Amino acid sequence: TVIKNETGTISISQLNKNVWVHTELGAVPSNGLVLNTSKGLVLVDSSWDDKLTKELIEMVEKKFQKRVTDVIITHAHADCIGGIKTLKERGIKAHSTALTAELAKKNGYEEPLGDLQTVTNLKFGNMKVETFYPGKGHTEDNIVVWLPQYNILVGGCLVKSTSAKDLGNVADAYVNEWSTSIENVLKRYRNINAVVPGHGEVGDKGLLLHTLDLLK
Ligand SMILES: [Zn+2]
Ligand SMILES: [Zn+2]
Repeated sequence: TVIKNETGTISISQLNKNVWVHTELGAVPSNGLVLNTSKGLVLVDSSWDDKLTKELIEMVEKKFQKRVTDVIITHAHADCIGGIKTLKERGIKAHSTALTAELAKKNGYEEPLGDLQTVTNLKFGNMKVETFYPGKGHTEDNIVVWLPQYNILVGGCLVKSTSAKDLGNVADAYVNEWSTSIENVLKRYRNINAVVPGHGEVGDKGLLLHTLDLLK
C-alpha cells in the first residue's frame, strides 16, 4: 500500500503492519519512518522544510486518525530537521542526541530535546525503538534507529542506496571514520532483515557493505 499527495512530492509506503516509510521530494527524495502505535504516531525524521513537514504530518494524522506524538531526529541536516518549527508548535516531542541539538542551533534551526544517549530504548505502546550513535560518518552526529521486533534498521544518510555511487555532501562528513562507524553498526546488529537508506529504496545488510565499498 502506497499513499501520495496530489502533487506527488510526498508518499508513504507500508513496510509491515505498523511500519511505513515516508518519502518527500525536495527533485531530491528523502526517507523516514512512520510508526503506527496504540498510543499515537511516531516518526523517524521530519522533512526538508516546515511546509512539507506540516503536509506529511497532516497526511498521516488523517490516515491513521491519531496524533503524531514523537519524532526521532537522526541528524542536523534539512532533510531530517527541516520542520522542527512545525513539530514544536504542534506539541510533538523532537528527540535527538545532545550533539544533534547543538549542531541544530548552529545551523539556524530551533533546538530538539537532546535527550538521546549513545544507546536509548523507547517504547511507544507495543512498538519498541532503539537509537544508536555509531560514531562520526555522514555527519558528526548521525545516529541509526533499530526496530528489534522486526529487525529493521534505519540507516539514514550513513547508508547509501543500491544505485548510489556518490556519498553526497561530505563537507560536514568524517569520511575516514565513516567506515568504522558502519562497522560498529554491523557488530551491534548481527541479524538484520531490512535496511532503510537515507535516500533510495529499502534494502538489506548489503547496503551497508555497498556503502563501505564506496568509502574504500
Ligand atoms: Zn545529511
Ligand atoms: Zn543524505
